[PDB]
Amino acid sequence: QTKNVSIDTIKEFMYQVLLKVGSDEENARMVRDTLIAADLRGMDTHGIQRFKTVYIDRIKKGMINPTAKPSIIRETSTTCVLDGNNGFGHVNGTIGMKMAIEKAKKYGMGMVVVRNSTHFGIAGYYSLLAAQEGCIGICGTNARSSVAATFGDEPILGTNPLAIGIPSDEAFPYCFDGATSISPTGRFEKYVRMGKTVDKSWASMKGGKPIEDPKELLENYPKGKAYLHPLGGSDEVSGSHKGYCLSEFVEIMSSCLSIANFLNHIEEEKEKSGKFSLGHFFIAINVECFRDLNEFKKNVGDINRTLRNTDKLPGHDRIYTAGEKEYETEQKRRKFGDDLPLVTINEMKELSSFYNVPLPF
Amino acid sequence: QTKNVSIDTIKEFMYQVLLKVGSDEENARMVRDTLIAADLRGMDTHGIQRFKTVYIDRIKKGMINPTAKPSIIRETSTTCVLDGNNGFGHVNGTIGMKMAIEKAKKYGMGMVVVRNSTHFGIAGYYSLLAAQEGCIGICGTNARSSVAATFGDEPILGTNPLAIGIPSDEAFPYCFDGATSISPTGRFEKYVRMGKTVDKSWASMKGGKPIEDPKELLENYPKGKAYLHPLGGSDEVSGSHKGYCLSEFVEIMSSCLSIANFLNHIEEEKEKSGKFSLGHFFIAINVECFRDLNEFKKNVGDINRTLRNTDKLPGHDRIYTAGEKEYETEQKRRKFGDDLPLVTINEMKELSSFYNVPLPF
Ligand SMILES: NC(=O)c1ccc[n+]([C@@H]2O[C@H](COP(=O)([O-])OP(=O)(O)OC[C@H]3O[C@@H](n4cnc5c(N)ncnc54)[C@H](O)[C@@H]3O)[C@@H](O)[C@H]2O)c1
Ligand SMILES: NC(=O)c1ccc[n+]([C@@H]2O[C@H](COP(=O)([O-])OP(=O)(O)OC[C@H]3O[C@@H](n4cnc5c(N)ncnc54)[C@H](O)[C@@H]3O)[C@@H](O)[C@H]2O)c1
Repeated sequence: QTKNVSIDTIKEFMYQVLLKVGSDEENARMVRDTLIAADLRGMDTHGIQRFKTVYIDRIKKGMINPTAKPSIIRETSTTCVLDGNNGFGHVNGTIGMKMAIEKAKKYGMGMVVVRNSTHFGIAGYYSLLAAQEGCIGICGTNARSSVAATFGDEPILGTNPLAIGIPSDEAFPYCFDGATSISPTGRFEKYVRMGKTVDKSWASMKGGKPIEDPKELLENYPKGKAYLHPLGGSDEVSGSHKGYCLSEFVEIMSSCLSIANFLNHIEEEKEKSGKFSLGHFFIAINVECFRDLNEFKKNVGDINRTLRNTDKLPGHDRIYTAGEKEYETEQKRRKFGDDLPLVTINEMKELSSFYNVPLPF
Repeated sequence: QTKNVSIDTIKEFMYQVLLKVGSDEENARMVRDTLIAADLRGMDTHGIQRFKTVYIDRIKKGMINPTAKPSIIRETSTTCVLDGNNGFGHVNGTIGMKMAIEKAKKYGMGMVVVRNSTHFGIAGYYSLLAAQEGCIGICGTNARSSVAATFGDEPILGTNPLAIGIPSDEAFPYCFDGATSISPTGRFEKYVRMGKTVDKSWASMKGGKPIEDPKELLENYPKGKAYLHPLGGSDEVSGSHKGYCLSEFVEIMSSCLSIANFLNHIEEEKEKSGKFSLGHFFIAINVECFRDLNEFKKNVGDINRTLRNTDKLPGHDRIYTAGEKEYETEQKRRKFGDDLPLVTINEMKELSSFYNVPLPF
């Protein structure tokens, strides 16, 4: 069962509750923008449906500093290292990428890395910021161990998403946004909620036995007794080594340049300090340094249009490109609202009650 | 059957034959270095075993200009566009990346893109150049249509490799280097030669029927009647959409910034002009702008060491990291030589005969 709430309601509510729990006002705006962006785009695991447990409960457990802003550790013409000061990933991310964009506009390219940060929601959000300014945007984050290396029998790597935003001449930019593992953990939380079984390729119990029940992974992976597979699965034959290497790429970019916790150290240091401390990276490339922007947008569109025009495999109506599915969901939800599960509705009611933030139900 | 030839013999021979067919001397050096690099690293599809048909025969058919050098079209502080002037990809690539490195050293980051170029051998080579200079190196190329989009029944995308080179405190750098499709076409040429069947996930006949016989793909994909799958296979469930999006990423980076042929236009324009005209991109990120180099090398090593130390799945002795397999092959071949198929030996003899380039057999 599900209840329809408008985007505006969800937007405003998130921002009021973040103020009530003592966020800096601009911080509340940055965080709710990237949270609602997840709901607008159909990443239902990364906005309101996770507002209470992943953000509010964590501010309550002192795991996030809601008034914190990043600090410049080392800055050059085209680069920067930021200490996240245990703030919102969305705060560090928004500032970091805006900063990378600013540097790209002045010099051609920009890269900003972050240490000592927290969960930053959808990777795609920061890449979208870059595409709106006529830059190619590449970004990612590490996360707590959930994914096994190739030939591994133990969670060691985060789901380590990579997002790539590229200006387009269409109504939406190209935007790849996804984990370097086949599945993220949030899809498992989702599949438990609606009581579906998961695909066999996504995860395995210790010893390599495939998982069909989403609960098995979620409970055992923090125990080091279950794990997710990289893109490419578990055999080199299907391409396992590639997703695994790409996962590591993300990890190194996220931790090695900023000196952030990596791999098993994320969870281990949370057991000591109470806080998940993570890294992020943000790259911006100024298109107009290479070619006219509209001429470039046209070329990207031409690639997309060509791709969608190729022969479709029987059984399938259409071919998509990166970010197409998200645009159509965004158009749908913008006008008709978002169908939220009952648990989320009840979480919202509870927050409304606690912080005296009015709700229309 | 196979005949052992030393790396030095292969190295020198390649360079003499390239001089004999009228290459600029420095060009012969750049090309043979990146060709032998393929043989040193165990990419047996991209060095001497392909010397005759992919390079020499093509210079003979006017498809490569062997004295050509790239031309600067548009240059900024951190960026550049090059016209490859129909030269060797290895020439354009080496110059392009060296140029991106040079800019990274001065400003923090560098990006050079190339249009109107040719086959550039192993992507990993250019990334290795960056890692040797203490930069993160990211690079790629587009190629003729061989790969189907997700839900597609037709080859449209190249195998579009992506290589990432990262400085390490180990004896070899981290180096991911591979196609964005599960398999490249060269692995198919290889499997025909030694008469093995290919995995079921790699390719399909028109209509989606898996291919077991490597010959079926090789003959039908240029006809538009067979195709390779992206990393992730053909179903979204296994992650198809990801490899597919990554493939497109490579394509856009390779063609849209430099104005190179893209997708179906590569083959189509070769049918008109006689020449495969391609794009490439090369990114270099100066580590020391962020963190001490050795401290960074140490962190990368720590990631690798942690990864290799995790529990190994029963049936498997060890876990590898990007570029490990290549280093061990390189160490082996450096001292004991390279076991070349009889066809390659015979190709070499023929070139020796034609161009009066001495061989020890
Ligand atoms: N913050 C974190 O630590 C973290 C960790 C993991 C994932 N995430 C987020 O979770 C979200 C979902 O990630 P996911 O791994 O489940 O991705 P996914 O499998 O849902 O794939 C999403 C991407 O693939 C594209 N796509 C989907 N189908 C396609 C098709 N048929 N053709 C072409 N493109 C197609 C979409 O446009 C989008 O770019 C992402 O927004 C990601 O940033 C965050
Ligand atoms: N020039 C072109 O147009 C073109 C096109 C396609 C491919 N290529 C080249 O072909 C070569 C082979 O490509 P491929 O797609 O067959 O790659 P592949 O499947 O052989 O994988 C190679 C990469 O994966 C790593 N690897 C392998 N096993 C691993 C493991 N168990 N754990 C961790 N890492 C592991 C290697 O270190 C290497 O980085 C590459 O050098 C590529 O550049 C070139």
